[PDB]
Amino acid sequence: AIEFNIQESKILKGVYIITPNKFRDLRGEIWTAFTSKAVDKLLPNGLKFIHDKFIHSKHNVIRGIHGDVKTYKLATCVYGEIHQVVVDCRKDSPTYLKYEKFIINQDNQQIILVPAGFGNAHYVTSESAVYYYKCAYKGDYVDAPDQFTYAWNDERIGIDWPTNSPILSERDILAT
Amino acid sequence: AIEFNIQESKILKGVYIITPNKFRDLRGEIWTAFTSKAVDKLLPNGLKFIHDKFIHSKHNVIRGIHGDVKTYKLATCVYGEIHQVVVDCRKDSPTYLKYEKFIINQDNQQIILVPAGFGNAHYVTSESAVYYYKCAYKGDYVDAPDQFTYAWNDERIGIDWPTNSPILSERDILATKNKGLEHHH
Ligand SMILES: Nc1nc2c(ncn2[C@@H]2O[C@H](COP(=O)(O)OP(=O)(O)O)[C@@H](O)[C@H]2O)c(=O)[nH]1
Ligand SMILES: Nc1nc2c(ncn2[C@@H]2O[C@H](COP(=O)(O)OP(=O)(O)O)[C@@H](O)[C@H]2O)c(=O)[nH]1
Ligand SMILES: [K+]
Ligand SMILES: [K+]
Ligand code: NA
Ligand code: NA
Repeated sequence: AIEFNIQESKILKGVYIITPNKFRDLRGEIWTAFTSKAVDKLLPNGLKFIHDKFIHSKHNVIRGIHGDVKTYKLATCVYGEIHQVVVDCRKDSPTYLKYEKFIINQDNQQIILVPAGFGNAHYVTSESAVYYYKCAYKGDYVDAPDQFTYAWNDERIGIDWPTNSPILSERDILAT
Repeated sequence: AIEFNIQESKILKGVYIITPNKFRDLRGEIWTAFTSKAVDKLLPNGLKFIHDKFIHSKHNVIRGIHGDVKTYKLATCVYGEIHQVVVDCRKDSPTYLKYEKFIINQDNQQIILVPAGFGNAHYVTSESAVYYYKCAYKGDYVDAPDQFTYAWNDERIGIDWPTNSPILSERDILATKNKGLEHHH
């Protein structure tokens, strides 16, 4: 009765769209975001998710676009609603700076596998949102200084965002 | 840097209280709940966390007291506020039916390692709460039918809950009428 629907992106090869089922009742809802048996097989040989992170952001925050050459991510929204965006940031890739966007909320609980070399970003449409992502990497976590950054509104990517004036960090402004 | 403070409980042998650091700014906060390196080492050799669950509950929900002899859990609240309760349900333990309570919210981001053979429960004080817990087990996941349930209001445990009138499932109500039969499989 714990189930996953696992579909590969039609737009970006190697991006996976994972949808869990849920048990809903008078108290709320219960669901499984991840099992090693269901999801780690999607990663390359020798790699498993080993790191769980939470981001709680206020309305009209954008975070991104962030990535590095080794870190795989599995991302969703576990409270509120986001626009989740994946960008192919591999400079050798024929689909370099193509993107895909997912509107994620409790009724659309897509979970996105973001490969290494892809950029990751989200926008908060709700009053606030809690972003959940898992990381898979060998050796050390790649912190912000060693990551690449693209501007949320880079004209090459041309993302359709629901904001014309987001709340950003200095990193994400420097990128613009 | 990503940091953890890890303390064993002073009350219940085997329970760990894990506290992350957070980066806070104008946008909100970022934090790490788990790394294999930091936390999987607290489990038995050969066992790792391999399952992630979310429970979103409305105000005044209780869930519990649920447990099984194989499954280790790592639990916190990632939105809202709960009263998280661990019960030692190991019948051999000197602290059998003793409990520890943690009020968990964004300013008190404790993450509780609940060992196999313990009972797990929580109550939602906020308008709603999102409960996050990881599971570590060999073999198949232990679903509701193969778990034990202790009554939320069992007077041998004597949990100080903030209400006498929580919202409960049929499973958690039925436990209040089967005290003494928690182990029946
Ligand atoms: N789809 C799905 N169903 C689940 C999951 N976890 C539990 N259930 C089902 O949800 C119901 C309640 O399970 P239980 O563990 O009693 O929930 P609790 O009372 O919140 O601990 C049972 O029917 C379970 O089979 C899950 O992760 N996914
Ligand atoms: N304590 C802690 N700091 C973090 C974590 N992740 C990122 N940071 C720090 O938070 C700040 C912003 O990081 P960045 O990756 O730009 O955050 P983003 O803008 O949300 O992607 C940087 O100083 C990071 O070192 C974490 O999990 N825990
Ligand atoms: K793998
Ligand atoms: K271990
Ligand atoms: Na694989
Ligand atoms: Na160990």
